[PDB]
Amino acid sequence: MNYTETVAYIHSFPRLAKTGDHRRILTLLHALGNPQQQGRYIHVTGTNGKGSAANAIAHVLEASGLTVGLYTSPFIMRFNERIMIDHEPIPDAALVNAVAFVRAALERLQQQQADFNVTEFEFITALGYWYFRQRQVDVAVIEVGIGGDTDSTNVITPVVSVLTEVALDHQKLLGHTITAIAKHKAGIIKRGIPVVTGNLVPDAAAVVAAKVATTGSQWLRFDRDFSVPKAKLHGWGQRFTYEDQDGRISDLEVPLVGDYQQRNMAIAIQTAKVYAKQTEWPLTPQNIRQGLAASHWPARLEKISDTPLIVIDGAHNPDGINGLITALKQLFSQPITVIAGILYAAMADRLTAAFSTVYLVPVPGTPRALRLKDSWQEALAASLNDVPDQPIVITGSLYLASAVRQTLLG
Repeated sequence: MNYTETVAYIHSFPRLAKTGDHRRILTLLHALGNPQQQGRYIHVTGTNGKGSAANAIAHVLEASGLTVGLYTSPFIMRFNERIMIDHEPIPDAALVNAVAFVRAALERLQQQQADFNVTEFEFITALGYWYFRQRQVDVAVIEVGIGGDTDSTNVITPVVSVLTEVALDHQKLLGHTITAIAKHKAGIIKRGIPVVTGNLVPDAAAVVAAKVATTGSQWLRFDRDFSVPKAKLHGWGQRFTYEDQDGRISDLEVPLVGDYQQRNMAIAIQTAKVYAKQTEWPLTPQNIRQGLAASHWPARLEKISDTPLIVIDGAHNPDGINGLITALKQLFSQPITVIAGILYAAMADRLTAAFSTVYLVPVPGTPRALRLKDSWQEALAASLNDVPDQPIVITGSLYLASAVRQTLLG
């Protein structure tokens, strides 16, 4: 197979579910020489912030001299972006070989257990683990798919476990209450392994407290064991100070906007410091400083153009966009054009009652359900036609942001 067939092949996998066990992937991993049992890992989960934290954790560790594997989702530009080593997406040719290797293994198994099969995420998660072992990375930062406990990736013993925050966003798969949802995410906490969390709301904090008392794990929470005393905007990013038991690392700079990102970075820093100590590996404030100065989070309030000035964002929910109206408020004093692809009229009121011109377009790769334009392109062309010097901000969905980026940069 060529790249195309290979990727098409991965997405062909059947829709299976309900499996409190990991027997399926474990069966597969076994045939792959159990790579998940070798090497080092950092397990990251959270409702909002997991992707950001993990990306910041990797950069810091890379800047210190380690070869770091990264498994995240979703992909912005290409699929290869799901598996990166030192922030380099897996080469197409390398993906063709891995897929083929995991396929022969799969096929051998179906010759013994005729009806044996796996899901898409399980196949991808298995390939990533194998790949990371093949390339022999020092550590792999693993991002949980959803929840934790029964997640396809939760089949490792990490060096550290990260839990950014618990929210009712995935309330349809995890549970109906904070408590229920927290029980899942706590599932990635292992005996004796330290856990780093943000400042969880009371219901979730009780779940972790009780969980750790059981695994005897050291628990470092944001605003208790470490924090961000000072923080503010500095150009298209923020300048802030990190503080924990060891002290202060003042005036750090990240090219990230959004005051909530402060907690994600603090979590990344603290987490990285826990990994260094646990593996007696040296990590300096210089390593951290340079690692963050490079923590670019593509498609997340990213200025992809200067002239004309264009910005792409993945904001989604009401609260998800509520940190935006306030984020755009701080960065801009002049009139701007917002192009939103929301899915509903509930958010539309927050954007319309916030900026002068605001266009509502459809989100690509989504059916049309029952200020308007037929596509972001039409909305983009009209704006640049009427008021050329007016900055344009595109937001509403991670897929829309992803589509514009692939077009304007790709």
